[PDB]
Amino acid sequence: ERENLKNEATKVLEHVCEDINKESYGFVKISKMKENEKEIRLFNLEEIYHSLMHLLQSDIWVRGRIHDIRSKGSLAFIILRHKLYSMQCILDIKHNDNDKNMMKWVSNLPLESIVDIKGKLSKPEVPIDSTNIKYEAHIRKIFCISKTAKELPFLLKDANMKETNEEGSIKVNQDNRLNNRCVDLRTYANYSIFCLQSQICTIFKNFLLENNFIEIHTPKLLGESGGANAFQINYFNQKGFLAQSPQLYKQMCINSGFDRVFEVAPVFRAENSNTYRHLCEYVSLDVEMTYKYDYLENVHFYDSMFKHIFTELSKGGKNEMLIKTVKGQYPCEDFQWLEETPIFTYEEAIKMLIQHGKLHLKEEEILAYDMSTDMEKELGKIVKASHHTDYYIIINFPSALRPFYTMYKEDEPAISNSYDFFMRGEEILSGSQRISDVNLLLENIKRFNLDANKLNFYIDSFAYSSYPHSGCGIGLERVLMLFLGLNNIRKTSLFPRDPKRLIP
Amino acid sequence: NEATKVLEHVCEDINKESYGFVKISKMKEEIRLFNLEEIYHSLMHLLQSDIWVRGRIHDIRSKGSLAFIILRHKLYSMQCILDIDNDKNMMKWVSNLPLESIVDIKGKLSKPEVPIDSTNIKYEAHIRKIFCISKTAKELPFLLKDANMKETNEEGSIKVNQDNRLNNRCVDLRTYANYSIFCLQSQICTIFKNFLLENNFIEIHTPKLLGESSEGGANAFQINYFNQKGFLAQSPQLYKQMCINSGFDRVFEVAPVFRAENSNTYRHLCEYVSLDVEMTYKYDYLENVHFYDSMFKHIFTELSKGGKNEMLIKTVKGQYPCEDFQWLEETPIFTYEEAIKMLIQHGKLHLKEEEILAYDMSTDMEKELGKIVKASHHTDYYIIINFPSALRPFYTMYKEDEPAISNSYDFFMRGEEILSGSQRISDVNLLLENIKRFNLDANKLNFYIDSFAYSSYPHSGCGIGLERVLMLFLGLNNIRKTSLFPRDPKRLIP
Ligand SMILES: Nc1nc(Cl)nc2c1ncn2[C@@H]1O[C@H](COS(=O)(=O)N[C@H](O)[C@@H](N)CC(=O)O)[C@@H](O)[C@H]1O
Ligand SMILES: Nc1nc(Cl)nc2c1ncn2[C@@H]1O[C@H](COS(=O)(=O)N[C@H](O)[C@@H](N)CC(=O)O)[C@@H](O)[C@H]1O
Repeated sequence: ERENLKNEATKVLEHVCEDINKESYGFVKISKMKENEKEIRLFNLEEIYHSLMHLLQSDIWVRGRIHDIRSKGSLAFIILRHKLYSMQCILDIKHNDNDKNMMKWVSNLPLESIVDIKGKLSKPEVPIDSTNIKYEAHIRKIFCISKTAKELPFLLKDANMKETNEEGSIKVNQDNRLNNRCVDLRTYANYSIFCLQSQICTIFKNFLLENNFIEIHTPKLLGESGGANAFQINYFNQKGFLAQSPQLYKQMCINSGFDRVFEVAPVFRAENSNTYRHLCEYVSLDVEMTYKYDYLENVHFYDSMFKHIFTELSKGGKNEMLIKTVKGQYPCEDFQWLEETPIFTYEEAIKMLIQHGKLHLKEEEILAYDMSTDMEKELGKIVKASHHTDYYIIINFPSALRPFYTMYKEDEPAISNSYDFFMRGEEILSGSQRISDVNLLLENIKRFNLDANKLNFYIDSFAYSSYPHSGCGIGLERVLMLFLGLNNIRKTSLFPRDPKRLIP
Repeated sequence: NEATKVLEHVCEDINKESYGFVKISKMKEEIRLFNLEEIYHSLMHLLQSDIWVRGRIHDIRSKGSLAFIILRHKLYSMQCILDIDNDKNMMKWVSNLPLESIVDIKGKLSKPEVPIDSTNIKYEAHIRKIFCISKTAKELPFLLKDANMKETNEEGSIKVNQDNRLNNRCVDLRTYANYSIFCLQSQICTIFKNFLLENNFIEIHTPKLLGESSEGGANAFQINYFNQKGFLAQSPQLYKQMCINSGFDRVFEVAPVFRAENSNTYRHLCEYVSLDVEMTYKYDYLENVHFYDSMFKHIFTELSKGGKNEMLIKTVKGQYPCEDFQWLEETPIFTYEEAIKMLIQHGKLHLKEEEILAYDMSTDMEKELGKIVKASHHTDYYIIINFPSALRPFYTMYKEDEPAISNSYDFFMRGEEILSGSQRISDVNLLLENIKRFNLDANKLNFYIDSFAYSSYPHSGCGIGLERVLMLFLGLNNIRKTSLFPRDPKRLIP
């Protein structure tokens, strides 16, 4: 009937190993991975890469995901992957007792399955280009502790590929990647992107901690309020909102005597506007601090904070490899900055734009001009050409274009003591000297047609004195996207939220 | 009006007046300004001349032609003395400065004969000049002197209500203990992050706007997300597992979570900062448990060392006394069954053997176990493992040869839960089985389930209450003392 032959070969493909002491292959439960009633010294590819670029003397155990597997008759080639490390492993069954069933079982493993391999490492004449570990494991044993259960939504070979203008080049589009984000995050570049994101949080916090800041956590469930862009929730039959920013609370912390504070936390913004550059939820980096007599003391401090961030991102083996891996798939010129950061007034920036023919305004209607986002990018091109930098500062915005807490110039009330920082022509930071006089604050709140009653907890925090202070807010994802030159904010947010995407 | 003009005197030139309210712009000669933290750290050499120093007027007293000002900044105070010069108009202006005003004082530093017991800067300043850059506009809601005192529960004594403090949090936070508490909160965050980063973790940030609850829809806040039905995250549980499923191997998050518990208790809030860890293990999830244990031991060690942290803990204990937090060199680990049998042996519970795994230990019972283990093991810190499967969430992996027990754990400080975690189910078929066994909607969770379907590493994780860890470390009586602007069902403001 020739059916028994198929059922037997199926038992081979599904083989469960009951004793890794007496067998060389199979699916195995984690609790059975004991060799001689003892525990296995198990390596990952990261350790292997550091030591090699003792475990060359004899057989070792190594764990990883099956990135790729190529069957070639009596040979089979496995690429193992861990993070951004990979290594070719070789099963040569003319070297394993002509166990053809073991080869049948190995060839049948689906991509991404997790295996523990026992084998010998050695260096080959011509190492594989794709693998950054230049040794190979010769497989003595291979057991699968987790088998892929389902066809992948797309192949990693395709998702890892640079921009495709070539014949037969398959792209994986944004919607597909984000709907299958846990597969998309396995590309080398995406892995590197979020290691770099972590790296920015780390450098940010450590710089501020070294300058005597304390970290704060302030609430995101608010009771009142730019109400236009605020998500609403029912807070126990009370009318509540999600924080668009920790603004009010970080200031209240300075009014309490904390002197220097920072927060790393989500904020929530209901901008019904699908763009490549904003999200409805993002991680905000917030700083608030006192100054002595000049708010430029703090500006120059914020500036050296970003020069330190850029310097650390661009220094050392680890950060060098992460950036290179991103650039392999998403090429872009290295981010440039100067020893002295260029600073331009809003008024100077306009005149540069009028002078380069990018902007036309009647000599009356200059103060009221609200520079567009496209125009800010035109300004960046100009400053890149004339100052050879991707990073500069704009100060002294018109008070009418800034929020109500922004201190204006005493002797020129239409100008404010405010500032934006730019990376590749796009805003990464916004801040200002604060109004720290209760009566001025009350006046400016009235002058903005705002309800002082819904702000009195905040207003009242200024009524028992208030140090001179300033602050800024920073988009983490935006800093990472613009440092690397990526085309979309969704590339630097783990599970992006926009007005059409609530899932994953 | 003549005496009023002198009390409201605005100084238009600092070089030649010596007193008055002055704007920040009219303050150049620019001075070299000091704060009391720089003073304190350099003394406990600027003592050779007149220095400028800014601070708040913590206390002021007019001993005839003498004026005593206690200047305050953060945790540091120093006594400053005015004794006219014979410029009586200046003594009038100073004596009327309301408390909490911010002044720039210029003068000389001298060792005092009798060091003031109150000021931890055991020097004094002699005032050559004093200006007020910020004048208290309003009468405080209570006095800092009363806010700083230990609460004597007797008739007619001072007591600043919790409600009064929280309604006026920006004054409340100026007490020496409250400032110290939140410095210690930053310290925990720092020790936690740095320990993980040194162990090769990466920081992740995952969304708090969801289409489905992460810890059960009964206690989740509802949100209108552009005409979708949404919820606030109760924990990053689903996303931190997805990141392990994506290969990140070791992740942590420090981020708010939101829980709509309609109970007003002393130990829980509706918003708190969750410290979350998720990581792979090789063969045995106890590898990660021991690692979590060693993280907390490191935190306790670093919090308890000499220097700044001892000063901070000491400042807190001055107003809120409590014995130092203790832990052993080797942490005690009890199974859930053993913990229950300790409670039975001490007459706190009457349970037959076959009823033990069905008992769900209450908060009071856990405090009772805390007292038992404190008397017998001499520690404030222990671990319980092997909780009943039916009492833990659906992502908890059960013991294969003993399914009614799970591979789960809580950590405790002073008998109260600070951490909860478990080995995760890392098999997509077993996960679907457990989702159904817990009568849950696999369709709502599909994005999460699916992340296990292209292989899943053995992993575990845990979630930690930042505010509760600080509260229990210091022995404080209410979670609202370790959250800056606490949220409970009755308080949305500040
Ligand atoms: N929808 C968004 N999506 C993404 Cl991804 N990033 C966004 C979005 N919106 C903003 N950012 C980023 O956050 C930055 C700060 O925000 S802000 O509005 O300009 N001013 C602050 O709130 C203000 N309180 C700061 C202060 O004065 O201390 C900004 O520079 C961008 O980089
Ligand atoms: N209302 C509250 N207020 C305040 Cl202030 N703190 C609270 C509140 N609720 C809880 N905590 C604290 O957070 C801890 C973890 O929370 S959890 O529910 O037990 N388990 C996790 O969610 C689970 N996904 C973790 C995992 O398996 O990795 C807990 O130990 C407490 O310390």
